[PDB]
Amino acid sequence: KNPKSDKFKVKRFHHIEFWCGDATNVARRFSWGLGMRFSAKSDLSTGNMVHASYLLTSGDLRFLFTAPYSPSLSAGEIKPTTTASIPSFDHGSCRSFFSSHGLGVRAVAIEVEDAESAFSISVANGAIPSSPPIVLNEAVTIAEVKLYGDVVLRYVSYKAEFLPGFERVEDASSFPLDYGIRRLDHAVGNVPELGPALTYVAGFTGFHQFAEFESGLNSAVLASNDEMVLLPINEPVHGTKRKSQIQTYLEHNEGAGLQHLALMSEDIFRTLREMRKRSSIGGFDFMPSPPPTYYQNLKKRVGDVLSDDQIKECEELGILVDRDDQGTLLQIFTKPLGDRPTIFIEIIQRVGCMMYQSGGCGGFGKGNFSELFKSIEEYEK
Amino acid sequence: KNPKSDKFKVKRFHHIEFWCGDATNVARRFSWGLGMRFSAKSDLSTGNMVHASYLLTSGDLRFLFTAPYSPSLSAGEIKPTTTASIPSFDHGSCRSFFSSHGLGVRAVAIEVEDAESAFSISVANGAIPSSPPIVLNEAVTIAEVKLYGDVVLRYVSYKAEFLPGFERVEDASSFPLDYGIRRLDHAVGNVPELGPALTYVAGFTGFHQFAEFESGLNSAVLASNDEMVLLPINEPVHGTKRKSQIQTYLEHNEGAGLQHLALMSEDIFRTLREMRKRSSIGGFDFMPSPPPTYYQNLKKRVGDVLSDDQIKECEELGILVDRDDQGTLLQIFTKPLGDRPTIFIEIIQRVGCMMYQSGGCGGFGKGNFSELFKSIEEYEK
Ligand SMILES: O=C1CCCC(O)=C1C(=O)c1ccc2c(c1)N(Cc1ccc(C(F)(F)F)cc1)C(=O)CS2
Ligand SMILES: O=C1CCCC(O)=C1C(=O)c1ccc2c(c1)N(Cc1ccc(C(F)(F)F)cc1)C(=O)CS2
Ligand SMILES: [Co+2]
Ligand SMILES: [Co+2]
Repeated sequence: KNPKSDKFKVKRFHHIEFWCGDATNVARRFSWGLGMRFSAKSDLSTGNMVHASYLLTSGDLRFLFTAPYSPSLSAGEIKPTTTASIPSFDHGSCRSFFSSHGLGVRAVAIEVEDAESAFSISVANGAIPSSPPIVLNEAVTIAEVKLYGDVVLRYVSYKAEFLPGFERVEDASSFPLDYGIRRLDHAVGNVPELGPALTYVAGFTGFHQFAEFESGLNSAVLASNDEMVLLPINEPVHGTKRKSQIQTYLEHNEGAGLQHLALMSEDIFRTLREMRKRSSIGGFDFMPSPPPTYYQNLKKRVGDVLSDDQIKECEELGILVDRDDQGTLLQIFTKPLGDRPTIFIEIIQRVGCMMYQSGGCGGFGKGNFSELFKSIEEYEK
Repeated sequence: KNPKSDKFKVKRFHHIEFWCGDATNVARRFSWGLGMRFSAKSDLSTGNMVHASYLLTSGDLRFLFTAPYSPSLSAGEIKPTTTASIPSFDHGSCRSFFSSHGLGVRAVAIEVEDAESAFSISVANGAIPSSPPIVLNEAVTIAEVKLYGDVVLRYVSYKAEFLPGFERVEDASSFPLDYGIRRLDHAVGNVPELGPALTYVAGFTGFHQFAEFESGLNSAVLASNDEMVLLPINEPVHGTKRKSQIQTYLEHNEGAGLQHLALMSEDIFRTLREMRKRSSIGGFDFMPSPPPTYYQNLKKRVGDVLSDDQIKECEELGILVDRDDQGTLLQIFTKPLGDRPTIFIEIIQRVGCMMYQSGGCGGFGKGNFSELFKSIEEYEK
């Protein structure tokens, strides 16, 4: 059931912004590890005396990396005279965020029809304001409300190239890397209490709960009208045999925040081949692969969707598979992206639900909790 | 002239430590960009609840990258019960350093015969103490005095594997990258006033001034007894036509600090081939190359040291060449390593002064100031 209750018109995920101590090194690491090209910049070379911001793209996926300069460079500015290209940026907020949480997502940005309206309607319906609507070069409007922890939900709307004040990156510095990643599928938050977090976010967005089908979590998913914006939220379950890794997240992150970004690939086999080639030469590492019993058990579960060779290809790459009532999911998870056991990345490709593919086809992999345990005990043998 | 006036026995450069906001991403970027292997770690997985520290090595060159965890992880510890492997580390100092300066060098570490003696003699001769001598596992002693700005000169001495509490990195995570870099040749600081900085450092070390042979700087070089530890220092020259980039450094860095690290290569052609292949895929960028007139003029200057093809190879890679009375220098410079126009890297190889090669053979390239200007005006033509 989908009541289509959005309180304002939402389009798609637009970008994800990381707050960094040094944007250059994080962006260069992520570019090589994920196959994303350098697409836009706003920094000293474009007249921005406030923050360094670098944009990576792969298909429609947009990762923004931002770090503050010395405040002394902009000490004479006021907001009316700012050289910052992102008017919501604040040196103190950024330093406090990074000192508190380490490297992580500050903003989950969605494109909307009218960011000013989205902001006003959100706040009228309980959203905590974070940055008011600001019109950039009479062309783009940006606004921000609190999502959870120190993560903001950012609204961007365009009258008609990322943001005014950003410059497209010279061809020489823009190597055309591409490992097949094409868009953000979903963005997941960890909170201490799922109930109040859901009530808050669904309260100000009108997002509805997305249909689903001992491991230390309870989760639910909020979705926009066409279910293309997907915001799962997890809470820890206490007193379990193994300590909840949602709780470990909350401790190491100093509270609620973004747990993982799931990136859709148009060819998850190619994406994982390319990412795994680079794991130990600057890229990303992956979680340990499931035992062979897991891939033996895939025959019974998805033998009508994947051939033997395609299943063997999943085994070679450590890819997980899940299925719900409408579709099939291929997924795999990275180790944490930085020093802390907090944020990680999921790579996903979905099979089925063709009408374009409908959002969330195959679910989010909750069936793999039981299938992994069963596989581990069976391989124990 | 070399008076050999060291006040304590100094051996070689031992390591350089960067203070980071996220050590993982900087280390992975540097590893790929410079061809350095992951060699040791001290972090949550080794029982360190205080800081994440990752060691990269190439030959004898050792780069350490360190970032603080949440203080809450170690809030019950005191110094007698610390789980930090580097006892001089302090969360507040590290966060303050990185917020003030951005990514940069905190420690220039030299191996000495007796770090406790080196510390005591240094302080008795004017050194400002930063961290007292601490004996680690009855095997290594570490001590720190202020060098310039917030950079410390770190003394390490071994009774007899980086530091106790560090673990060697698993083979799978340790890809054997190598682009030919073999050791730290020299480490250069920028200060507002060269005179007082030289008097201070030479005062507490006994290091002597190293023999040399409009551009915005005055510089001098301090050297140990065998001139293998080399510490140049620059000050800005004001009122020049082009603003001194020493002064730009001081402004963007919020004061004095480490300007560049010069890394000796055993094959600078191979090093530059490998680094330039990776510039736009996560590695380091290089300064713009000199005009062809510069390489035409190399015939007269070093035609007795390099063949035509070797000179042409220099031109293909943008390598600079200088010569003093004893030897010849090949050098090239990266663009800044991070967001701020502050720290950069030099790659160097020296030709001559064979007895082993004596330290500083060929100088530091000061002749390239005039040779570059002349080349630029001649190519203007
Ligand atoms: O989990 C949820 C809730 C719903 C919205 C969401 O998108 C997801 C996932 O993406 C997801 C689903 C199933 C699995 C999985 C991730 N993971 C990674 C992993 C390890 C550990 C823990 C934790 F310790 F926190 F419980 C959670 C996740 C696997 O390794 C195979 S099972
Ligand atoms: O400079 C010094 C002093 C002595 C100890 C030292 O090791 C060095 C060098 O390594 C060195 C020497 C000559 C050159 C050079 C670097 N560089 C980079 C560069 C650009 C700009 C400015 C500045 F703007 F600050 F003046 C300084 C340096 C070149 O590009 C070719 S000339
Ligand atoms: Co997921
Ligand atoms: Co130099």
